[PDB]
Amino acid sequence: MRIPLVGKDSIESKDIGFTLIHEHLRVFSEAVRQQWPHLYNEDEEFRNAVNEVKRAMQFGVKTIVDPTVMGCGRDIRFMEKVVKATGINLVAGTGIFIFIDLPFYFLNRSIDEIADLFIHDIKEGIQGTLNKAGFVKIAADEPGITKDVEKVIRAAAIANKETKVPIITHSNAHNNTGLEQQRILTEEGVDPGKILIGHLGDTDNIDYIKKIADKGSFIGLDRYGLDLFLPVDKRNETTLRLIKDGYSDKIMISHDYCCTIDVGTAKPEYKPKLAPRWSTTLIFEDTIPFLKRNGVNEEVIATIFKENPKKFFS
Amino acid sequence: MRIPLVGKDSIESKDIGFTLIHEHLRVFSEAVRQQWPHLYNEDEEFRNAVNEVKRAMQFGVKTIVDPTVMGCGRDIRFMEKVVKATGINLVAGTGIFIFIDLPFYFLNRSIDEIADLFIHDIKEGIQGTLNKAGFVKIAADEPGITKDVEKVIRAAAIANKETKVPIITHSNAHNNTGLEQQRILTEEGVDPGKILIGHLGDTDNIDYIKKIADKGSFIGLDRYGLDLFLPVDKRNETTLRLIKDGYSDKIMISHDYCCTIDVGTAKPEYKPKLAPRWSTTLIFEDTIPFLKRNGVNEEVIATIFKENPKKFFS
Ligand SMILES: [Co+2]
Ligand SMILES: [Co+2]
Ligand SMILES: [Fe+3]
Ligand SMILES: [Fe+3]
Repeated sequence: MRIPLVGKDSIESKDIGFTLIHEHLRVFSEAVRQQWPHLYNEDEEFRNAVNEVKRAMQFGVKTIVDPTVMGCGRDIRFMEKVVKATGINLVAGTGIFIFIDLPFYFLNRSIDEIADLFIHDIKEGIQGTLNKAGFVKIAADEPGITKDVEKVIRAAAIANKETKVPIITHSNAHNNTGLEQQRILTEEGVDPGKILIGHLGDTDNIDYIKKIADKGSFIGLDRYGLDLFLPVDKRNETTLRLIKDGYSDKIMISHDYCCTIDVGTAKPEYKPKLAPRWSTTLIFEDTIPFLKRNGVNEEVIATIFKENPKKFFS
Repeated sequence: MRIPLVGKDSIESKDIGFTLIHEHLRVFSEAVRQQWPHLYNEDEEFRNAVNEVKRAMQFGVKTIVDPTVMGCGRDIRFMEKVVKATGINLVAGTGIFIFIDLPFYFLNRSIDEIADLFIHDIKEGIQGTLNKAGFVKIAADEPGITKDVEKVIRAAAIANKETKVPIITHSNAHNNTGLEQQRILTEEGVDPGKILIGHLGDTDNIDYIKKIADKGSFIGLDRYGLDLFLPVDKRNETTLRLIKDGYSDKIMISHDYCCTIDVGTAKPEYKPKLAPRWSTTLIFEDTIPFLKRNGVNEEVIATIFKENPKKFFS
C-alpha cells in the first residue's frame, strides 16, 4: 500500500487501473478568491466537477491524478467531497506553481525550508487533514528557469530523495524548460523514471520530445483538446509517430481539463475557437479510435493508460 | 460621515483626531496561509495586534489607517475583532499589492473589471460584510512600472472617479516610481491632493521629495523605525528640513509597523540590527520630541497628525 488516495485507504500500485494522469477538478487564484468571494460559486463548481468525473467513469476511468497545488487553489476538503459523491480514485499532490517569483513569505528562506513544506504534506497531511500527497508538482513557462523557479525544482528533488514520491512538471514545449527541469532534477540524483515532463504534446517537434524521452523520463502528451496550444489532429499524428517509433514505454496521455477555472482566458465566450471539444473524455471520442484504425493494437493502449502510471508510482 | 470604519459607524472627517496614517495589524501571503496553515498561529497574532494598538491609544492615537490589501492578507473579520477588543477607529481599504504581474485570474481581463472589484469593496462591502473601504492602495517597487502595475494604477483612478475615496501608494524611494504613480494618476484626472505617495521617507534626497509635493500630493514619511531603509537620525533631519521650508502642509508621518508579518526577512532574529526600536509608538519617544526641541511648535505637530489626515479624507 504505497499510493495515498483522497478519502480512501492507500493502495498498491498494481491496483491503479486505467488512469488519467493530469486533470483538474477546480482551479483558482488563492488571493483573489479570499479577497473577493462574490466572484465564485461553490455549488456550481461542485456539480460541474461531479458531472465530469462520473462521465469519465462511464468510459472506464478508475484513477485521476490531480496536480493542483499552491498557486492554483488546491482545496483538500473540496476534493474529498467529490470523491464521496463519485468513488473515483483521486491522487492529490504538493508543490508550488510559479512562473517568476515566489510569494513574499519566501524572501530570505532556504531551499530546505521549502522542501520541508512538501515533506509535511507527504508525511503528515494536507491543510490540517490526514490525506497525504502522492507526488510533487513544479512549473516553469515562458520566463524560463528563473532563480526562484530553480529553488522550487531543487526543493522537489529534496522531497523525492526523502519520500520517493515521483515528480510531475509544467513546462513550455517551445523554450527548453522541459529539458532543463529534467537536467536539474537528475543532476541532483532523482531517478529519471520518476519524472513526468509535462505539456510536451503542445509541439510537433518530434526531435525535442524524443530527446527528453531518451534521457529516461515520461513525456506528457497531456493537453488533448486545448487547441490554442495545438489542434487535436496535429497531436494525434505526433502520438501516432511516437508509437510507431517505439516510444510507448514513455508516453502518457491526458487532457489538462479544468471542471472550473477562474482565469479570464478560459471564459465561455472564447470556448468555440480555443477549446471546443475539450473535456475529460475527448480521448475516448477521438484519439484512441484514431489510433486503432491506424494499426495500434489494444496492448499499446493498456501500456500507456495502465502499465505506465503503474511504473511511475512504483 | 464620509469615512467608513471597521466595526463602527462612519464618522465625519473632522472627527478623525490624532491619526497614524500607515500601520498594519497583520501581513501574510494568501496562498501560503491557505496551503500550509501549520505555519501560522491565529491566537498569537490576535494578541500581538491588541497589545500594540492599546499601546498607541495610550499615547493618544485615535485613528489607524491600515493599508493591507490583496497580496498582503487583508482579513476584515480579524480587523473587526481587534476593533471590538480595543475601541480604535480603524480605516480599511481596497486595492492590489503587486510588484510585477497579476495573479493568473486576471489574464485577458480589462482595467474596468479591476476597478469593478475596488468599487464593490467601497460601495457594497468587503469579503461579504458591510464594512466598506475608505481608500484604494496600489504598489510599485524595484521592478518599476511594469505592464500589470500600470493596469492597477489606472484601475485605482477609475475607482476614484466613481466614489471619490483617496489613494495610498507604496513606492521605492530611489526608483522614481513614486513620481510615475503621481504622473499617471493625475493624467487620468485624479485630484493630486487625494494622493499619498508612500515610503518617500526612505531617502534623504529632498529635491525628489519636494518634486512630488510641489505638484500637489502628500508625501509619506512613513517608515520610522525600519532602519535598513534609513536610520531614525537621518529621517529626523529630512523631516525637519522639509518643515523648515514650508512643506508641513504636505507631510504625513507613520511607522509601517507590522504587528505580525510572515516574510522571512522579518523573522525576529533579524530585528536587533534591521529594526530595533520599530513599533507604533516610536515617534512619541524620539521623532516628536526631536521636532519640538528644534523649533517646531505644537500647531505644526497638529497639522501633520490631525489636519493632514482630515484634508486627505475630505
Ligand atoms: Co500545467
Ligand atoms: Co509599503
Ligand atoms: Fe495542469
Ligand atoms: Fe505598508
